[PDB]
Amino acid sequence: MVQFLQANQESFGIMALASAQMYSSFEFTCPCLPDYNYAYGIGILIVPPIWFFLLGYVMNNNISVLTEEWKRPVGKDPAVLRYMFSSMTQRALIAPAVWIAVTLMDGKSFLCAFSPTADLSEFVNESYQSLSQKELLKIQAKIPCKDIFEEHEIISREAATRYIRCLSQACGWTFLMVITLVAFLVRAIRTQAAFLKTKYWSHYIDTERKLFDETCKEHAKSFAKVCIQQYFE
Amino acid sequence: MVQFLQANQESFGIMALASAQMYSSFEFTCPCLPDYNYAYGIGILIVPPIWFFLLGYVMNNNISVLTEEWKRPVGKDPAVLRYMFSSMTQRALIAPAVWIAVTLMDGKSFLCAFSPTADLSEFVNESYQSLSQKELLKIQAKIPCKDIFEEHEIISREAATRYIRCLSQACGWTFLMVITLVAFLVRAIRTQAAFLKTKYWSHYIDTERKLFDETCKEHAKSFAKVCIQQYFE
Amino acid sequence: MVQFLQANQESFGIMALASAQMYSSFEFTCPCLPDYNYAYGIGILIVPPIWFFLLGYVMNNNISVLTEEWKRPVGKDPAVLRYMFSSMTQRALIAPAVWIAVTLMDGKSFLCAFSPTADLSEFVNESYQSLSQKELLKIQAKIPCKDIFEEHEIISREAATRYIRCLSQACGWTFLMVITLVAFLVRAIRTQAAFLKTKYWSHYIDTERKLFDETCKEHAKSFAKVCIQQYFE
Amino acid sequence: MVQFLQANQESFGIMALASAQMYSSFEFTCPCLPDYNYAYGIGILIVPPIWFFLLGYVMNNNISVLTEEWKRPVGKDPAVLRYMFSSMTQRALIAPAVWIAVTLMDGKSFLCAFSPTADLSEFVNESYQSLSQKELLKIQAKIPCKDIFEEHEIISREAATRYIRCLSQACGWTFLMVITLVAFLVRAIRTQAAFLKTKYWSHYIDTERKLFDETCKEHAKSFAKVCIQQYFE
Amino acid sequence: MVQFLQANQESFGIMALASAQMYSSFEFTCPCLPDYNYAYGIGILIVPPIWFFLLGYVMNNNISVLTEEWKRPVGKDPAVLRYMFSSMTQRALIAPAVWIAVTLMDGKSFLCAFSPTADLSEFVNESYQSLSQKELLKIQAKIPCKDIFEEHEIISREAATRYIRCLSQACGWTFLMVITLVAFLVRAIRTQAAFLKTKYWSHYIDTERKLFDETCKEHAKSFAKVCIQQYFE
Amino acid sequence: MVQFLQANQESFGIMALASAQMYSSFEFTCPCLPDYNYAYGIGILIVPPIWFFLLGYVMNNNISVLTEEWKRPVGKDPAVLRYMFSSMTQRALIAPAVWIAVTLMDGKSFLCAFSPTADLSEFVNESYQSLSQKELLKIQAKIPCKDIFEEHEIISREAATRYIRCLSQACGWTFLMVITLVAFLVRAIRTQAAFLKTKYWSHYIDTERKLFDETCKEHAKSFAKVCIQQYFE
Amino acid sequence: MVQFLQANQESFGIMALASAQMYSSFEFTCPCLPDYNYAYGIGILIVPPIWFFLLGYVMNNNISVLTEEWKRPVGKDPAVLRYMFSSMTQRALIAPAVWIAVTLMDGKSFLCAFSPTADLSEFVNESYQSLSQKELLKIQAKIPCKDIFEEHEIISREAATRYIRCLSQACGWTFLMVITLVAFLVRAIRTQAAFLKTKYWSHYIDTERKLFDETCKEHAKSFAKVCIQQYFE
Ligand SMILES: *[C@@H]1O[C@H](CO)[C@@H](O)[C@H](O)[C@H]1NC(C)=O
Ligand SMILES: *[C@@H]1O[C@H](CO)[C@@H](O)[C@H](O)[C@H]1NC(C)=O
Ligand SMILES: *[C@@H]1O[C@H](CO)[C@@H](O)[C@H](O)[C@H]1NC(C)=O
Ligand SMILES: *[C@@H]1O[C@H](CO)[C@@H](O)[C@H](O)[C@H]1NC(C)=O
Ligand SMILES: *[C@@H]1O[C@H](CO)[C@@H](O)[C@H](O)[C@H]1NC(C)=O
Ligand SMILES: *[C@@H]1O[C@H](CO)[C@@H](O)[C@H](O)[C@H]1NC(C)=O
Ligand SMILES: *[C@@H]1O[C@H](CO)[C@@H](O)[C@H](O)[C@H]1NC(C)=O
Repeated sequence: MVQFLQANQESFGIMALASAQMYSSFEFTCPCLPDYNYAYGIGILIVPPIWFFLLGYVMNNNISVLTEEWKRPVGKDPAVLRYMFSSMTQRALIAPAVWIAVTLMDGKSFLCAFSPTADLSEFVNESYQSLSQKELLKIQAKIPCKDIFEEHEIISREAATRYIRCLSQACGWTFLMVITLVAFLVRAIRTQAAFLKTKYWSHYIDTERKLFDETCKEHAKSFAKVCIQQYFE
Repeated sequence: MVQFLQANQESFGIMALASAQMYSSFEFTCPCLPDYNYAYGIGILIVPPIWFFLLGYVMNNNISVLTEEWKRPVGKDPAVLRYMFSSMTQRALIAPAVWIAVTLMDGKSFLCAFSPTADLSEFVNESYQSLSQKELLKIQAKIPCKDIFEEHEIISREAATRYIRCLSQACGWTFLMVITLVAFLVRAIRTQAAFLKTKYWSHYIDTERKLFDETCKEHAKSFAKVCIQQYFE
Repeated sequence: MVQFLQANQESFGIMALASAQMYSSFEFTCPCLPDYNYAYGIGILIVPPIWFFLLGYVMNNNISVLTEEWKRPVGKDPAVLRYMFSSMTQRALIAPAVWIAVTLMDGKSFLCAFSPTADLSEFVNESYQSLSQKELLKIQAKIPCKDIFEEHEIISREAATRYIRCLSQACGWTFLMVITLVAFLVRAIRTQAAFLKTKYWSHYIDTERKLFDETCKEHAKSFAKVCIQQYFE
Repeated sequence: MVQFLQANQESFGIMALASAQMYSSFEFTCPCLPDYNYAYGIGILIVPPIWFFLLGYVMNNNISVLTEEWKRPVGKDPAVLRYMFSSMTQRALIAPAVWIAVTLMDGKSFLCAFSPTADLSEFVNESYQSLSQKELLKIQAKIPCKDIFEEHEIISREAATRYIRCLSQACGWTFLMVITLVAFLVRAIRTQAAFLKTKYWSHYIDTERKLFDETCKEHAKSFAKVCIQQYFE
Repeated sequence: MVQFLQANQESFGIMALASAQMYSSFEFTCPCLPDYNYAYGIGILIVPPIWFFLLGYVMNNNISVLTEEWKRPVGKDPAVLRYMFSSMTQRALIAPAVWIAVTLMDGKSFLCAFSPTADLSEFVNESYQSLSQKELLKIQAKIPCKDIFEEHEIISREAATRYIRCLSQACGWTFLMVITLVAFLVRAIRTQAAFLKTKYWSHYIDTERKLFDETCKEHAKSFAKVCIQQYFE
Repeated sequence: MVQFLQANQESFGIMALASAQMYSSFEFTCPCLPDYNYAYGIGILIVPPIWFFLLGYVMNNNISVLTEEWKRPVGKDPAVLRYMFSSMTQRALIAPAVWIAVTLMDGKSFLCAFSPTADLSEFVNESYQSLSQKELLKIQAKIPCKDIFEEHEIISREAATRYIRCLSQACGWTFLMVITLVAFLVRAIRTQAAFLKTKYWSHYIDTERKLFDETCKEHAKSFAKVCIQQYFE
Repeated sequence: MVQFLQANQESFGIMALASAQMYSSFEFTCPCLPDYNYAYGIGILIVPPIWFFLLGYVMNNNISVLTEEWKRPVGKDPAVLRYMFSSMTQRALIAPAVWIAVTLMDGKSFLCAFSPTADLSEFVNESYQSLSQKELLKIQAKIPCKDIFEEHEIISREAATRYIRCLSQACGWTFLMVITLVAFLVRAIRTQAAFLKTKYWSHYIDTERKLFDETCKEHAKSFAKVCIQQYFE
């Protein structure tokens, strides 16, 4: 909370804090069922970033012109469309990456998902060191559920929890490193004139809108003054 | 809380935070009665978005002109009325969608509603695996009520709670995805001149109001100066 | 708390947050007596909105002119008085409505009031299913008092509490819907020239006050400069 | 706390929040002694508003001129003194009223004061329904002291607490209503030229101070420039 | 905390909130020893206000000129020195008064100090109603120490605590009233020309500093422009 | 939290608060396994600063020109590249240093890492003063895990925790001192003309961008005005 | 926390709040070992102020010129170097003093340090009034460690804690008084022309930097306009 606010202050690239806060304000609840744990985990991992990607796409006020150009046979930039589309895509990819990083550093989804299948043989008590893995499926399935796990005589819930959480944090750090390296290479490589042409078209849109609102003002002023004569009368 | 404030800061499309905060500051209380659970759940789900829709309609300062035009036989735009009405409607639909999304991601209403009817056969203890569903109605009815559920010997309250809550979260995510796709398609499709005409009428209203207040100022200045002569005397 | 602050930020129609915060910062205490519960409940429900109505009336800086006009036989607007008075009244009605809505959504007053009389026959234990209603008066009277209700062997306090609270929330939602519909109809119906005339009189008041303060400034400047001569001496 | 800050934001008539916050940040401690309870209660009720009244008097920057005029036999306004003095008094009365309202709505002082004398015959256990009122004095005296009241076998502390607190809240609401009605009548009745004369004298003071500081500036500039010649040397 | 921030907002006379916050953020620890309780109490009461007085003296940026004038045999105001010195002193006295008021309203220091000596004969159990006062010294000495007082069989710690705390609050209120009355009389009595002369000297200092910085600017501009010629080269 | 916000306010050199807050908002979880404790500790110590270094590199908007110059055989500054590259590097080194300092002052990583190997012979109970170090490996491995350490009969967890934490704090203070001394020497030694040349190139970039956007504006204005003629038609 | 923020608001001399907040956000951990307690205490007392002193030295943007002048045989002020160096030193001394004051008023370091050596003969139980001081070393060593001190049958931890904490607070108050007196004397004594000369050199630096950036702007504008011709082409 305090951190997201601080990030916002620094900013004062905004959907990042939106995703972070939405994750922190989300009631994560592992169903703790052997048939659905994997589904729920991978779902929390995969669906929200997809939705964030779409949301980033729609909130961009120039998708309309992209569709317009992709529609015509030959429209009134042979390639700036590529450039502006790729810039929009790059802008959009921030929130899903942030969501994945956050949900991995906090090993909740990983714990929910890989709890039933993973091998925890050093954690299972030595007494029940020999029993059908189908029962261990049901048992380990309840591991991320504090109020439900009632087999302290068999498995230490806390040890396994810390184990899988460390695994998740390691994966999250590797993911962050890979993303940072890719971003570094991209900025170190990248296409010049298209940027100037899009700057031109942007300034064109701005001056068109401002001229239009000004001429609307001045042309409505005449009508206003004509009709306000009776208003005094 | 911290999240809503952050969203407001980002904004600095406002009723969204209003709806979110109103939900968070709402004492949700499932009656935990077999005759009314469904009613209360679906009510909390359906009524508040309807009220929010109406509220969005009334708070818009141009509904009056819409009624005026819909009233006359032929008024002084043959179709911009369609356009401005649809834009108002689109502006209004935000808050109900936000309310539904929030109340689904937090599986409270879903839990209250579908608790008595849904089949929880893996959760009911094996001892009472055979008993009239009418008794299970009363029993499962109390599931969302922590302080009231006194049948731990029959059903695990926590397991069923997590189950139905995961179901609710899944439904909420699907709803969010569908809404986002629909919004994407709408922005990718959509009617051009009507926008310019409404821009014209807006500028007309603005210049009319400003000219009126200025002429009121200048015409009252004469009276003020005439009457202030005795004020010095 | 966080919500009221957010509402204030959105605003930046102010007494609404005042009423909400005053309710949240109010020590509601049901006397839990069969003779006074009804009185206290309906009082908390009815008196504060009346006081808020009066407060809204007095804080409006143009009530004086309303009294002045209502006093004279024929004063220097034959009907704008109706208009400005009704606008003041409409401005004033916000806070009482907000108070009623808030105190109904939180079923405290309803619980305190209708606890002794209402019939709770499914909640009373089956053992004491037959006993004089006068004793049940005293017993149910203590229901909203956690620290005082000492008859768990007779009535479940929590079940009845949730029941009556759901009733209160339903009533509050119906009230909100009715108020919203009425507001929608009012804005959809409503008297034109009176608005312009009141705008004129307002601008007149403004220019009169500004001209008066300016002439006071300039006429006191002479005296100031005359007397400051000795100040240097 | 959150409420006082919100009130301050609305304001952005300031001593009101000062009094409210000072009450909230005050360690109220009922001595729980039959000889002093009444004294302490009425003291907390009466002394702080008197001090607030005095504080409002002194903080007003024009009390000096009031004393100056009340001192002379005939000073250089035959009656604006009445007007400005009454306006200062009205400004001052806010904080004491706020303090009384707050301390009554929270029935602490009332409870401390009227605990030993008031008749609580329905609350005293039936076993000790007959015993000298002098002992009940000592006993009921300890009622507002949670950690000290050790006679649960005789009197329910919570029931009596709620009772007297409801009484206090009722008295506070009546007080608020009376004050609001009086304010409404005052604004509906009230003396015109004195206001303009005080506006004149205020503008006179302002222009005198500004002319004085400006002439000080310009007359010191000469000296500054004369002495800065050696400063370069 | 919330109150100090509100006071700061109102202000936006600053050391007052500094003293208040420093008191609230101070680990008050009564040594609970018969030989040192009095010392510690009176010390916390007396030393911090003295230090605050000194701090107010030093932070004032015109003490230097006061020393300069008090040093010379006859300096370049025969009495404004009295005036500015007294105004500085008055400005300085705020923080010590605030500290004393705060530390008295919260009867901690009073409790620590007057615990061993004061007579608590109604609080001491009747069994030990006769024992050497030297033992009662040690016992009552531990009264302000919750974790240390182990004589519940002899003295009620809470009753005596409330007693002495009420005494402290009474003393604090009397102190506040006396200070307010003195301030009222001072403002109602008070020396005119000295104020204008100090206003003159202040404006002189301001214009001297501004002229000096401006002439430094302009005279360094020449050097800057002369040396920047090679900078381009 | 409160501290990071205060630092941000002081700033209003920003990644420092980012790193601090990210550490505070990080679920540190020592796997408490003899095979992985060292790995996890040193990883939390080493990886995040590396990632922060990379992040500082990429976020700098002039890495592109550095790559461009390092790419060409001879580009259009023979050495300012060294200067700007070193300044970027210096700017980048802040966040890793801050992270290391923070994670050392809070002896979590140190405790997790050096728990299994370090010799705690004064802390191990005297009964088990003679047992294979391989068992002590497993035992001491669980020391940073409160919920897991179940050998209070062998080792005091708290004593060893405080011991290793003091060691970590000492190391952190030495690190801070060394870094501060190095920074002092660097600022006391350091290359002059390169700074002016980079200032020149920066101003060049600024004026180029501003001239380009202005000429885009003016050249699009013609098109806008040409096409807005039909817009009125 | 709230206090530091308030201080920052008052300020809006900044490292003071930095030091205060850093102390409050520091995990103080007394090793509770007879061999190291003294070391840790005096270290926390002495090292951080030294580091703060160095930090204040380096953060000052004019240390470079001080080194430059101290380096040359005879540089281009025969004594303003003394003046600016002393002013920098005075600016730097704030944070260490603040740190010492804070860490003394909260008697943590004092308690950790002087616990093993100090004589607590009135606190040690009378049974063990005769035993080798070497054992009391180990015992009293654990006094500042709540979770570790297991000799309630020998020494009251709380009494000794309060004792040593009062000692620390007394020392802190004396330190504050001495520092305030020294500051008062310094301001009352203090070297005039050097201040004006440093003001001159500061204004010189400012105008040089501004002239340089302006000439860079204007000289790069020509190149920008020359190269933007092809940009339109
Ligand atoms: C293993 O199980 C036995 C009994 O089955 C129990 O006594 C023992 O404490 C268990 N050990 C662990 C580590 O769970
Ligand atoms: C099922 O019921 C039996 C007795 O009816 C009880 O002993 C057992 O613990 C119950 N099991 C569960 C899972 O509720
Ligand atoms: C009803 O009362 C009987 C005894 O009077 C008690 O044993 C039983 O638990 C009670 N049931 C409820 C639901 O209160
Ligand atoms: C009244 O006193 C009797 C014994 O004196 C006790 O058993 C009973 O519970 C008391 N009742 C109340 C309501 O205090
Ligand atoms: C007084 O002391 C006796 C025994 O010495 C004890 O039983 C009694 O409760 C005490 N009373 C009080 C009020 O402390
Ligand atoms: C050491 O172990 C013995 C038994 O093995 C136990 O009684 C004693 O309390 C232990 N001492 C410590 C300091 O752990
Ligand atoms: C002193 O020690 C004895 C036994 O050694 C114990 O009974 C007594 O309570 C102790 N007193 C204190 C004040 O620790």
